[PDB]
Amino acid sequence: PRLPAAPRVAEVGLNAPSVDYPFQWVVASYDGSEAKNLSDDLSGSATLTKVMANYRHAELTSVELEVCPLAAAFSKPISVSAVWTIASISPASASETSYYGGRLFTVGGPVLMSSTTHLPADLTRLNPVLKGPVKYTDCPRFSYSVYSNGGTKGTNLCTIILRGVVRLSGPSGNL
Amino acid sequence: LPAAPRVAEVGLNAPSVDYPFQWVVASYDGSEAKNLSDDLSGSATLTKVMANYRHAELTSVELEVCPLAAAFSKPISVSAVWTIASISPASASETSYYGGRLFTVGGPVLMSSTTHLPADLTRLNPVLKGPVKYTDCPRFSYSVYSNGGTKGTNLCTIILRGVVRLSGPSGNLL
Amino acid sequence: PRLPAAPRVAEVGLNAPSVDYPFQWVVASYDGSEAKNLSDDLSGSATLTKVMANYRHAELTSVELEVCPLAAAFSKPISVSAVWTIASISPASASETSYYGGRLFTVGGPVLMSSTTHLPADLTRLNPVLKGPVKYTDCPRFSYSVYSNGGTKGTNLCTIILRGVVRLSGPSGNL
Amino acid sequence: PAAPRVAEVGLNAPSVDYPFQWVVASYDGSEAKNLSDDLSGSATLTKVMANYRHAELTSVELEVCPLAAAFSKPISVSAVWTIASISPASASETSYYGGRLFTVGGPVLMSSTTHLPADLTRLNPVLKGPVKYTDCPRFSYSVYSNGGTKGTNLCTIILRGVVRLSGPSGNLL
Amino acid sequence: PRLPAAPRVAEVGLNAPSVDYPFQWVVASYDGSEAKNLSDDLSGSATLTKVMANYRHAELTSVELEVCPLAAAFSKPISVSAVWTIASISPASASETSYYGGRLFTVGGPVLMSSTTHLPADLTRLNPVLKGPVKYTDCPRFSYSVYSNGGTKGTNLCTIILRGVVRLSGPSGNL
Amino acid sequence: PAAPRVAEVGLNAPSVDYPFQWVVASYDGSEAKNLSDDLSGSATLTKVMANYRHAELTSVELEVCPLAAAFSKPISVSAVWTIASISPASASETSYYGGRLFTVGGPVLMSSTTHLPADLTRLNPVLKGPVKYTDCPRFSYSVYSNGGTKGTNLCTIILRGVVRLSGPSGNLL
Repeated sequence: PRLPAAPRVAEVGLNAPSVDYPFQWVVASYDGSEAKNLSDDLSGSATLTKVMANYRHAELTSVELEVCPLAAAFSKPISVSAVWTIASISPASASETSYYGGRLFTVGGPVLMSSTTHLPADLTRLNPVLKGPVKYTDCPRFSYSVYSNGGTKGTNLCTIILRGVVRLSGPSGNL
Repeated sequence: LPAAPRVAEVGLNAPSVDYPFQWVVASYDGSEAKNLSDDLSGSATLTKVMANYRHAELTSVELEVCPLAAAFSKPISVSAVWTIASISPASASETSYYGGRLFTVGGPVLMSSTTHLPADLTRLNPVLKGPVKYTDCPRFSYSVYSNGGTKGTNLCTIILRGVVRLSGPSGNLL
Repeated sequence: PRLPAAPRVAEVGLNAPSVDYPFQWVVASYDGSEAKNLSDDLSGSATLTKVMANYRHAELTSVELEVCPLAAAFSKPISVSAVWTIASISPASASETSYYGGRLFTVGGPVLMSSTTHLPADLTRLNPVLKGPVKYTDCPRFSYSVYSNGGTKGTNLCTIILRGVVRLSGPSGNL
Repeated sequence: PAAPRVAEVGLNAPSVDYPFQWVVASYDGSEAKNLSDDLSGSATLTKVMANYRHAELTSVELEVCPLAAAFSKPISVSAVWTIASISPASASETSYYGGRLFTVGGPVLMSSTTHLPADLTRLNPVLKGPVKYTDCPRFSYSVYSNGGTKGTNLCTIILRGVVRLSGPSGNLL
Repeated sequence: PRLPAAPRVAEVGLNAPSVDYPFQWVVASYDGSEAKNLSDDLSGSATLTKVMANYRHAELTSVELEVCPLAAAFSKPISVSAVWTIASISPASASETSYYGGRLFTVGGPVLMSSTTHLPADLTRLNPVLKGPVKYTDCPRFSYSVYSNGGTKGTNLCTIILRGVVRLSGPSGNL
Repeated sequence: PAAPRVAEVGLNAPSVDYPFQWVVASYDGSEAKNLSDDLSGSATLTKVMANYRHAELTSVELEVCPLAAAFSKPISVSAVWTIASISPASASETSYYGGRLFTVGGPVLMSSTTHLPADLTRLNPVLKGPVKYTDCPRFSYSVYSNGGTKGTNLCTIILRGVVRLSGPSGNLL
């Protein structure tokens, strides 16, 4: 799904020295005990905020949400509906298939490893910049919902992890 | 489908914006067989989207029968067809019309693009709203066969997504 | 009678495979018992509708109304006034000579066969298309009236029959 | 061009401009009265357009002419020109773009601002044709409840404009 | 399987206006209650006969027999043996694997959708013409047999449907 | 150019002009009522702009339409279009440039001078964008205390204009 292009701000510079910072952290681990929703804006992510707390500029080069199955999900698949939107749009709970590009993955079964449940962000349409001189309103936001399937409260059927690369530029001299 | 003659539209350079849309039609469990045939020109969600524009023509539409986790151990069968708005298929008889498909979603293969049915806008009519009321507008008709559902499992879900080009906004109520 | 030209819709295509379908059916048989009127739009004619019920496009190439006399009309001619109009205009009963091109035929007498009582349709001015993507409002409509001349209720002085050719294109896959 | 339109070949036909004007209705303040009409099938205009195959609006406007009886009692009517597809409800004509609320009468019977002209660049000028267009002009107006005397008729609504008629048909004389 | 070429009649014309008529109808629905055989010649198929009842010429351009599985066949596959022969050859019941090109499909199991159970007709070797000036004896004939696997008389394990395209030419003026 | 603006690359995107009109509020003379709203986050316009990423005003105006009940009792409202940064206080709308004092009703309900159009050459036309602009149009009007009957609603404030919407987003259908 390719969203139509929209006018965007122009940023001069982009020639300052900068380092690509690869980050990855498990978003959460989910079972089938209850349906659980989580929507997060990458501008205000706590771990990502503390990654770029000392730099003036920080823009994403790639980011993707990974729905990794576990062994306990071999005989009990679990369903997760996920979407990447702009920060302005805030999807509701369990209603991420109503937004264009929202996909409903089902992890488990005989195929315990597959790249069909990793949802990437189309940074050409979203806003790569997370921290800058001005606060942007169309930064990527990931919203997902996990449907209950009678889990036993501890098996942790699936794990949602988020990884990517953020380019950090222009450190500010504060301590 | 064989070609048919069609009317012509003059101004294709009018300011138009491509409007991607997606909305879940309904979630079905195999407790009872359920039919649904809808013309895209009169579907409630699409028409509340495009009631504010004078012209609205599709670029690509595709109905999707996405399996859920509960359908892993209990597949469900749906027969679907994309036809002309003049033709209204009956219940459970979507295989009697040319191009009708009989999808069966579920099982260990929980994800596959083989159950995605796209509309043939080359032969159908992309235009849903315009100066005239066409009769070749696409109609999607599907029937879900009962297989012993639990009335709460929601084995499958029906997702209709695509792109509609809207042009000439109207001074409507909102 | 040649009506002045009026602007008409433009239809692209017309290159799809199509078959000329020759049709002919007796419209009715009339005697002099009572004056009888009949006006019919060729778009909604039942026999013609079932001819083109499986095709997307159906346009006339020629059509004419034939007032054929019978033997019983040899010594008792009968009068029929007929007109071809657009579907918007609906002639009244026995008032088809007030519309431009309406003609009053008298069939019978020593000349029992003549082509002067066959009224053709000027499809250059009317709309040849009967079935298409859009419903047209100026398709041919034939309106005629039969005047009573003291018939004996069963002799069937004249027979009105309609024949023509309709080109059918773009079959639709329905059964 | 705001929106695409259906192609019409052979538009260079002999056509005549036909100015028309007719009073829509006279309204008093006894009760609120709504009226919405599509110019495609207006009863008192089709008689003008019955003799021709093509009718295309060049200009059209809705006029709210006050009467002298409205001097001591103003009357308010809300009107809008819209697409024939859109059918505004009663007293909701100010919620659509171009919808006005003409109040007439009052101390001075001179305000010539009661004209409500149709924006044919955002509408479909064609009223009659081979097909039945769905975006022809439609006028919708609602008259609010004044303290009317049930007989005064202290407001007048009229329609005037120009329609270009082409391709006459062999109709009744 | 490609049958060797055989001499065939020559037909002049083939330039008359003609429309491709796409047809599709479910042949039947079968379960495992009992073994059921069906052999049908496409020249005399009732639905196909009424499709081309008003045309002088009608020749196939493509046709295939589809063995579509159902949900109830997920845990209970069903076996169908099918063959396309000439109208002269009439296969017996449950003996379609003895004829060259006869294939034994098994529909069901974890793979509920596959194009390996759709058997097409080699119209280069068979006779595309179904209706013409003369009656041909080598028109396509489809013969299939469904083996019983202890079905419960109502589950309808599989559905056999037949779809194709027939070109219709030279309508005859009859009503 | 009155003042510098933020650069916006890729402005040649497919855009559609979206005329909008909605009645702001109906006011009686019972008590003085102030209302100042920024078009960047107006509740009844964001629903139009929620489905698109960029929204740029082409024209906008504030209209004070009198009602018939104002014939015998005029009502005065002071309004101004200003920078969203500036937030004029109550009854101080005539102290800013372009602030008008529309009095409506009176002997004649015909004065069409109640239009207050925004000067977009001195403002920021953009209502929605990647950033949150601080100089978008903001309309501020205060209605003074008449001798109202607390139910008459003898004045109406409406907003109409055109917004160019570009870059639709995959929002709800």
